[PDB]
Amino acid sequence: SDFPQHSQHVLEQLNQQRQLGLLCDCTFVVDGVHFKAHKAVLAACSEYFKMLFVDQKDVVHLDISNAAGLGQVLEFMYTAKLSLSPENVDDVLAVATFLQMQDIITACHALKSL
Amino acid sequence: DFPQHSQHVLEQLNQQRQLGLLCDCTFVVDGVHFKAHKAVLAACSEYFKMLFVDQKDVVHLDISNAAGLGQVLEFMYTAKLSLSPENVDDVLAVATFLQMQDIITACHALKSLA
Amino acid sequence: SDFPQHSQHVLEQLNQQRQLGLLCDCTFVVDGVHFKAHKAVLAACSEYFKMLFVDQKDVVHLDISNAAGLGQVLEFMYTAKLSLSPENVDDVLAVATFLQMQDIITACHALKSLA
Amino acid sequence: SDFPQHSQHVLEQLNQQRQLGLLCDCTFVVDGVHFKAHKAVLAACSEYFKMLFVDQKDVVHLDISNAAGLGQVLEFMYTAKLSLSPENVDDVLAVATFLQMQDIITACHALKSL
Repeated sequence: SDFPQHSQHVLEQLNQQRQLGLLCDCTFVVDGVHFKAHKAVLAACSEYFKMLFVDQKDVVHLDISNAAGLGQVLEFMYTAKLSLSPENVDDVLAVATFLQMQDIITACHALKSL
Repeated sequence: DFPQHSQHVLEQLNQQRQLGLLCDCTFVVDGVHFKAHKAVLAACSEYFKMLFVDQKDVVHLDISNAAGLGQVLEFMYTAKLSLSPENVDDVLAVATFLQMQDIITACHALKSLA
Repeated sequence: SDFPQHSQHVLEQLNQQRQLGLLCDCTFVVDGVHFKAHKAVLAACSEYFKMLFVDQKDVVHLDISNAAGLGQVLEFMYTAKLSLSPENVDDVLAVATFLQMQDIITACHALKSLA
Repeated sequence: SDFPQHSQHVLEQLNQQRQLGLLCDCTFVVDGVHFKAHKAVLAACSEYFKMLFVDQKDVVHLDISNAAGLGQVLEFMYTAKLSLSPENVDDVLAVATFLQMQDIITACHALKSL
């Protein structure tokens, strides 16, 4: 495979690892929900997570997290897809905002404009 | 020698957690953050013995109160704990959630005095 | 969906990270030199690593044979880039032989069979 | 229980965790052997390990590790005891040196000579 195919393969393996809860290296506990993930992927997809995990910066802003929003943010990171609904959009928007994730922010505003 | 050696190791672990060095657990609660070592917590907490076993890092956002957590963590690392009617509710909430059985039964013992 | 573009970005960032030794949980030391990598990325491409790494956190691995072969194998795992030549094939084979990566092993033998 | 006692309990638990390996967070693979430990404990007992794990300093230096020696050094860290016999004293010396640990270095020479 060349870079496109080879990269898709790696990310799908990482997504499988996450879904299975195996070969993950970080767990977030929020609102009673445990989310397993890879710090490297989170830092690849969010400047907030990059500076948190690398530079130990702005840790307390994590209390903006909610399960609905973080759930969606993680799905997006690993699959490039969201399932937004009128019910979760504001929660997702709040999380995506502090995570500085523009494509999710845009998707949230896109749904709200309907 | 193990008495002396044990003390030295724990003193160092306490310095590490105050500096936030080599800690793999972050609690965010009441706009405040605490760092700890899961393996140290697992010495007294069944919660940290059983959960997050294969995960390097934990970001925990669900602890109820900062004062009880601070005291529980302080005990883990320095062996210091004072229980009075002032703080017993704070401590018990955390010891319960974290399944630190000895601290739970010490808190219940205190809440029964006329 | 833009999963193709999205995965390329992710892997670019992962390569950047490992080059800088950021967020890496595997360190190899071989031939007077060290390499950092993410266990989860190596596990995506190698059965040995997938089976070795489960349930482990940080790994310090001191048993890799040669630096040159490992460098190329790790570069491949991140970028898909692999140049096989009579010059480097034995180094790559050695590491592929250690990590029992059969496709690379076979590729190495085919290139060695060039008479 | 007092700090001396509590310290001993904590280290005992950390040593027990090492037996199963699950709650350890660093695995060394050297000469086909896997040794599991806690980075925090290693940093507590060795100046080299501290700098390695915090500051990524002299990563290449690990090249001088061997299975016999690393095993003994790790035993010391967790139990305060060494098991030096003629066959392994040399290996333990080379490992104990670069890790900057005086006790074991002298302990080897106390048996190397007499």
